[PDB]
Amino acid sequence: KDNRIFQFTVVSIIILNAVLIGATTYELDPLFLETIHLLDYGITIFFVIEILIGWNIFDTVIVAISLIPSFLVLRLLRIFRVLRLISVIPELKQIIEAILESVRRVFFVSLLLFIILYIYATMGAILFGNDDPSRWGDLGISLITLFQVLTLSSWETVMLPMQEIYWWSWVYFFSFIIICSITILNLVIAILVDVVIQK
Amino acid sequence: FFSSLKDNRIFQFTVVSIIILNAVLIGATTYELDPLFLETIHLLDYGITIFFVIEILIRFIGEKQKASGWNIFDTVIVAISLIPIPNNSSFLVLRLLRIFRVLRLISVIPELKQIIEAILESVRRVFFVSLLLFIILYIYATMGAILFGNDDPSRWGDLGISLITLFQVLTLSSWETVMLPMQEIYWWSWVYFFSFIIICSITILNLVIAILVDVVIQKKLE
Amino acid sequence: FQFTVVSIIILNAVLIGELDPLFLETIHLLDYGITIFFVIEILIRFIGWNIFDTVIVAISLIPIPNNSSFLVLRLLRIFRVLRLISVIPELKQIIEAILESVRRVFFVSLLLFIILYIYATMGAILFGNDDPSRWGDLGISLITLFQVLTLSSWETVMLPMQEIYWWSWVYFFSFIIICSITILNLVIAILVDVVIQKK
Amino acid sequence: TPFFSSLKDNRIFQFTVVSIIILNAVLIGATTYELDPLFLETIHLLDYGITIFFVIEILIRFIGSGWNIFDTVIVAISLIPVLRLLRIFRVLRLISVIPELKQIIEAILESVRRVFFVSLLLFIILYIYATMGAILFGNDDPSRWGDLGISLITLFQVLTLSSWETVMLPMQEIYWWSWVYFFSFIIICSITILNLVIAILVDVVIQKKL
Ligand SMILES: CCCCCCCCCO[C@@H]1O[C@H](CO)[C@@H](O)[C@H](O)[C@H]1O
Ligand SMILES: CCCCCCCCCO[C@@H]1O[C@H](CO)[C@@H](O)[C@H](O)[C@H]1O
Ligand SMILES: CCCCCCCCCO[C@@H]1O[C@H](CO)[C@@H](O)[C@H](O)[C@H]1O
Ligand SMILES: CCCCCCCCCO[C@@H]1O[C@H](CO)[C@@H](O)[C@H](O)[C@H]1O
Ligand SMILES: [Ca+2]
Ligand SMILES: [Ca+2]
Repeated sequence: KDNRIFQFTVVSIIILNAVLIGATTYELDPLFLETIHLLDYGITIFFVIEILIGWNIFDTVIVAISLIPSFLVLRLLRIFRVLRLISVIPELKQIIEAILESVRRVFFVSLLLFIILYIYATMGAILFGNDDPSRWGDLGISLITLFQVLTLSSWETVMLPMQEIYWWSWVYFFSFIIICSITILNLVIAILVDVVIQK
Repeated sequence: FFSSLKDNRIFQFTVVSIIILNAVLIGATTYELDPLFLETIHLLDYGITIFFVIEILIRFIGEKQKASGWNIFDTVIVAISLIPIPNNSSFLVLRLLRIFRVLRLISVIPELKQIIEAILESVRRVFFVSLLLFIILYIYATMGAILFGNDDPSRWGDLGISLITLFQVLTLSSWETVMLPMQEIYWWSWVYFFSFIIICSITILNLVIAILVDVVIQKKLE
Repeated sequence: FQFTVVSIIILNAVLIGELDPLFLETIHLLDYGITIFFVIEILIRFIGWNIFDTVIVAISLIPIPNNSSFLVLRLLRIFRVLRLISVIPELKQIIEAILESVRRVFFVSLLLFIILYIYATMGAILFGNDDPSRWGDLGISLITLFQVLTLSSWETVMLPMQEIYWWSWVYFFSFIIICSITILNLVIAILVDVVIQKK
Repeated sequence: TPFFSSLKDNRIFQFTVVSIIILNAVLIGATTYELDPLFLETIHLLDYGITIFFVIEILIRFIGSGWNIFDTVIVAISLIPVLRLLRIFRVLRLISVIPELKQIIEAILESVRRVFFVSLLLFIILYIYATMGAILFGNDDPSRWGDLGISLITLFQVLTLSSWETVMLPMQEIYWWSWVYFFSFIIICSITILNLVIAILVDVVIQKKL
């Protein structure tokens, strides 16, 4: 089953058949397409067998849906047909299991992030509530905003408008940024440690 | 009966969920939702904090000598999250209680306290590197408020906005809009901005490495 | 003691933006003398990287279009600047390190791809008709989600869909969260293969 | 004469001395019209008292290496009343106060060799690219691809992921394959950088633990 090459030109086929669809085809060497689809099929076959004889549940649910040759049912089929890539390249499996063990830790630290944001978004909706309501109006948007500021995406747009109405403006944001910036750091480290010990 | 349930992953997940939903659903932003469902979620949440008050009066009757920074944290977070009970409340002290109500999450999950102790530890390093960043910012924000001051006082008018500007640049946020105007005057503009970014980058980097090795010494390899 | 040479090559590579009366030209002809002792040094060795030092040093050996062509002028400048790797050896290291990372990176990229296909679909279906400029087809759904993936001013992508569709954030936020965790794993995967050599 | 060679080393006297440098560093001086005149005046006086104190310290420990040179040259400059760049030097006596900034600056200077090298590599990538796009998008959008200078500056902005769609998108609607140019560029840079971070890490643990 394995072999690196094969699997690479197989990633190649799966992908190219996942990305053809379909508006970008108003013209092109249709024997080329015949062959890409044929091959694509030959693959759903390849593992549809190896299966014969936890991740096998997934393997066969996938391969089964990828077996089938509507507007949404179509797009789903596109999605599972591309999922069979995982069955194929078996390092992707070990990797997915790695993520999954990252999930507990990430879920905790994430709860922390939620605490931090809720605080800053309450203090924020209360502070910036009526001066710029599009971001601090209610608590939900307050959080969506603080979440933009967390990821440092054009955050000066949120802050400066408040900085010319309230001198202490940066203290709010920088502290916020800095505090979030710190705990992510411990998330990372924690996973590292948990990834090493677990060995 | 009670000493047992605080250790269940499914209970902690549903409870955490209820706490969050209870702290986020509010208040005229739901001026239309299944009032039956919110009624249920609130009634529950309060039920939960009842369940904590119980658990802790227990751990208390327990210490054979009735006399853990937690104990204080915990019973204050809970006493405060208990009786007061706010909602869509106009100003202004309850608005803030909502915050301790959500702080209960730490009471509901051990690894939260452990993670927090871990962070408080990372604070020494983060603070000294924060001094070094201050120095760098001050050097660049001064060269800057001197060089760029009469050209764009929007961002280099005084020392203060020069620093805010460079903090905006440190995080790489739309920094092309801070520099790119200086480039169409002073051709050296690039040297200034790039050097400051590279330097801040190197220092933040060495910080991360610092902390990483501190934790790493504090466990494995050996 | 190398530095100087880096200086001549680098300099004579970024020099067109009205100075150095004719010292510009000393740097010219002199930056040309550099290649020749590699055209020679390379001969001096006999009885892998040489397929690179040879092709580069050699394409650096070719002269240059007068008041003419300009076609292959620029390609030539690229090779002339590529000699830097031939002379600096620590760069040959760096690059062997990079190419050692290329495999684990290839796999985790396949994975980020699957996430981007699922979200570019989920998302083209949801937002396809409210912002075809970002969501019209797969193509820009993938460019767009990739801009989000790099957190580059991504609140411009999401905030429109947040006026129309209350849940927008669940879509975008999970998209980011998922991506983050997976990228995270990779680093810690790589930053363990390398220490593996050490023990 | 132990008083000094034994006072630069008090946690609390330190944080005091930083608070004061910093203050008499952030205050100076877009605002002194109203604020307790006696108070800012005081702040300058004791700030100066501080540097006088450091001068006495050195002499005193002297009487009984890079950091004595940087410490001597800085406390030396700080003693003075092209030159607006005076006040800058003084802020640097913080590093003379706080052993920790000394240790951290030392470790950063260890970072430099590898960083210079990787920056070479990234210079080479940015060059190949800014050249390729200097040709490709020069006649379509030239306030950022019109010459090597702006192609390199512009590719640096892309490289820090800052507002990058604004560079790439307007080329995307002229050329279908741009995504390939920008996306591959970014992936490359990323890979090389990740190899920097790690290399520096390895470096550091190889400075002790095996
Ligand atoms: C990891 C931390 C994640 C925190 C992000 C939570 C954001 C919650 C935003 O709520 C939303 O607020 C909108 C503004 O009114 C409402 O329109 C919408 O109905 C509501 O769902
Ligand atoms: C890495 C740490 C860097 C922290 C940088 C802090 C800089 C704070 C800028 O000061 C502020 O400048 C404004 C400009 O007008 C004033 O309005 C305001 O009163 C003043 O507080
Ligand atoms: C980390 C993996 C992410 C990779 C992202 C894949 C990019 C797919 C974009 O497709 C492009 O869409 C354009 C929009 O129409 C077309 O013009 C163009 O022909 C087509 O090539
Ligand atoms: C990782 C290293 C990559 C950094 C690349 C540096 C780009 C050099 C740009 O030069 C600038 O070009 C402008 C355009 O003409 C001139 O106006 C200006 O005078 C000149 O300084
Ligand atoms: Ca960014
Ligand atoms: Ca040892």
